[PDB]
Amino acid sequence: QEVTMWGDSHGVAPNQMYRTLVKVALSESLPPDAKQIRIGFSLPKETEEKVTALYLLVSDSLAVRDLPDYKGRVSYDSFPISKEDRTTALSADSVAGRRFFYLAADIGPVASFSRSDTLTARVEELAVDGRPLPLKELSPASRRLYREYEALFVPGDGGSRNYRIPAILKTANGTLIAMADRRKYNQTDLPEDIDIVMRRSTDGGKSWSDPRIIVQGEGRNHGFGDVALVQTQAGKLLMIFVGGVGLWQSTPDRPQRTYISGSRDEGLTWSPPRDITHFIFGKDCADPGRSRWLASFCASGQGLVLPSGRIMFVAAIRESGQEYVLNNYVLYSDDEGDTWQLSDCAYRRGDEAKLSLMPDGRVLMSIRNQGRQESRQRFFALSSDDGLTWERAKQFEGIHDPGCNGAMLQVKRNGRDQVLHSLPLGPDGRRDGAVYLFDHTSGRWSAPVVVNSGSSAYSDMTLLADGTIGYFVEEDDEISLVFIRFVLDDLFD
Repeated sequence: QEVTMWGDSHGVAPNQMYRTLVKVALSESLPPDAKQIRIGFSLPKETEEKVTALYLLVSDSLAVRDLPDYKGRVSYDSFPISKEDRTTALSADSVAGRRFFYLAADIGPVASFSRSDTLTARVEELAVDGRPLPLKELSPASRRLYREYEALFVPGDGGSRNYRIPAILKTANGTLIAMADRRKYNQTDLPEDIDIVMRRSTDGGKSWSDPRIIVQGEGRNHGFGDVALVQTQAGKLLMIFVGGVGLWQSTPDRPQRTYISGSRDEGLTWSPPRDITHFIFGKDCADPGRSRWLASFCASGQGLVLPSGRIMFVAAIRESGQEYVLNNYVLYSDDEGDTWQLSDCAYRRGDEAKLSLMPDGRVLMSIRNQGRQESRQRFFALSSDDGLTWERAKQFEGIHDPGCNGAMLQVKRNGRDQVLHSLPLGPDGRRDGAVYLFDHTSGRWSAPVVVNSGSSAYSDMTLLADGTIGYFVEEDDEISLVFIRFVLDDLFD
């Protein structure tokens, strides 16, 4: 008969409906004897000022996310509470046997987004027909305010059971593109059957078009996934991705293929996917050496296009079936994607890697730590010849990498050139999605700022025209892909 309670700590943004603060589970349905349940709660003034309504939601389901993220797949009723009240009651007939209660809020048009702008509440008492029940609180409510916050892809959306692997892109004309693996039958990578799905925003991420499958998986071993995005200097949009068998099943004979595809309408429509595997490795490769390499995949998220017009993604390549090790090579095209060449090797025993342009013209590479190497730090390398050759750059090291994809952006912050980097924080696990600033001139990383507490995995980031950040992250155990827009000045000091 004890009651179990969870405070929510997902992000929120202005003008959002039915945001869970606290959720409550009865161990069983109320007794058929019962007439009434009354819930008492607390909520600070600073939260009350930022909401416009409270509600009890009652559901037959206990969900992880805000109930509207499930788009009708979770049924609930709503019982409004005046914002100033601190108690509420429902009849047993209203509850209709259901066990799960959500104290929720509508968020107002708020205009302050510091780190002290967090919403909270606490369920203090739950009483049936006058009699208090024992309560167990497992977690506190702490929801940070951002300018935008929206789960773009949620398990169950469009019939797909799972979503993974975020990529985001802002075009020169301000269009945002968000893509993902539609992992329709289970959570597992290639060789599973996987589609690539996208959404599009033309209002800076306030609203998003409906999900649209743009690369159809035609069954097991004919899935596509692991999308990375650029816009070329001549304005074309380019996606690169992989298809077919799993990475460690790939051979120079039956390869996991890399494909590209372009769009000239800000990502509405996409050229049919052109297989460029022959340029990289396998039985169709020119080079005889690479012709017996096994596997290649570019890191999901974004590539990098240089002032010169050079288009780059870092591939992680399996050179030998002897071992299960990847080496990084920059994959590049100086002729708008017509042809592709590989750089020199940039990293041995590497993984998913990202590029950014240093203010002085150097190319910085950020390499995922696979196999908990060294001090379990993120690896970095520098190129002084536009990504052809590389040297390790231990001067950039100083942030933990639990073994996860992440992203970086070159920003200027108070007249100083800095690198923003996203990775999960919490030691030795995919939790607490964090960003850090690296000051080039001082050579120091900031303390981490946790953007999204809790389970957190892959992240991509784009710099929006106003110098604010579009952060696209994997939240929760069962992953949702969540777009967050924040302002560096709100997060850092």
